[PDB]
Amino acid sequence: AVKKIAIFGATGQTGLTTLAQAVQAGYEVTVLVRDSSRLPSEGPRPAHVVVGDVLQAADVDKTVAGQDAVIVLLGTRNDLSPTTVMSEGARNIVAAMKAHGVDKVVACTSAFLLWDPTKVPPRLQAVTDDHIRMHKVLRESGLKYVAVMPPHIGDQPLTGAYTVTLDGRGPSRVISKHDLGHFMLRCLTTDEYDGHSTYPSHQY
Ligand SMILES: NC(=O)c1ccc[n+]([C@@H]2O[C@H](COP(=O)([O-])OP(=O)(O)OC[C@H]3O[C@@H](n4cnc5c(N)ncnc54)[C@H](OP(=O)(O)O)[C@@H]3O)[C@@H](O)[C@H]2O)c1
Ligand SMILES: CCc1c(-c2ccccc2)nn2c(=O)cc(-c3cccc(C(=O)O)c3)[nH]c12
Repeated sequence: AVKKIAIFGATGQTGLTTLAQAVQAGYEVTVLVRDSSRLPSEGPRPAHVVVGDVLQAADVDKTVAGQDAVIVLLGTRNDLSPTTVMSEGARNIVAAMKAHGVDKVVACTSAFLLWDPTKVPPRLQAVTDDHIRMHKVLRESGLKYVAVMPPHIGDQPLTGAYTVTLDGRGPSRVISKHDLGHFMLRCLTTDEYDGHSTYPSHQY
């Protein structure tokens, strides 16, 4: 079973609760972060910290070495500008996984990849464009890839009661950050989502 994981984006909104739940679950967690100051100083903390940039292949290589699986929660925080950080990060992550023989990656993009493209809000298109590029990188990689495509990420509590919809849109348009992280970790315990798109959603 999976015991050692790397989490990219561990200091973000979803990352921080995914890191907490993973350490609570008994995972040996490695994180790549841009500043150790953005990690929690008390509470569940990672067993291993690499400080650097997902845009530096050497930094990604050090993080992926020795792991059983990888979680990707990269994002742009509040910035809606055009960007390639997530898709270039993903190229580095895939390269490292292949060099080291890590075969399992669970990666968050967005449910807009399952929407009619004329319906995606133009204000969000620039970020969505790189979500599409990142999904393409991971799809084409040949790795065991679970594409997690959430709708709106909220701040409702952990429930573990969300619906998981495969290869399509689900019945609710929100998922709490805690349940999204919970789902990311569930994907490490099973191969039944490999190669599929996954839409977690719930009514709070
Ligand atoms: N907001 C929504 O409703 C919504 C809906 C659907 C999908 N999504 C997508 O879900 C994903 C995660 O959402 P989120 O809000 O939890 O992400 P987030 O709060 O924006 O956190 C982004 C993470 O990416 C890391 N990161 C960014 N650039 C990096 C770089 N060059 N090198 C290393 N690390 C880097 C950040 O590290 P730092 O701490 O150093 O900044 C941070 O940990 C995002 O891709 C988002 O677009 C969001
Ligand atoms: C593109 C990511 C994003 C962001 C964002 C935030 C900060 C910086 C950059 C981007 N905010 N944000 C939302 O508020 C809602 C959705 C979303 C996705 C899919 C389906 C639905 C739905 O309504 O069904 C909603 N995506 C989203």
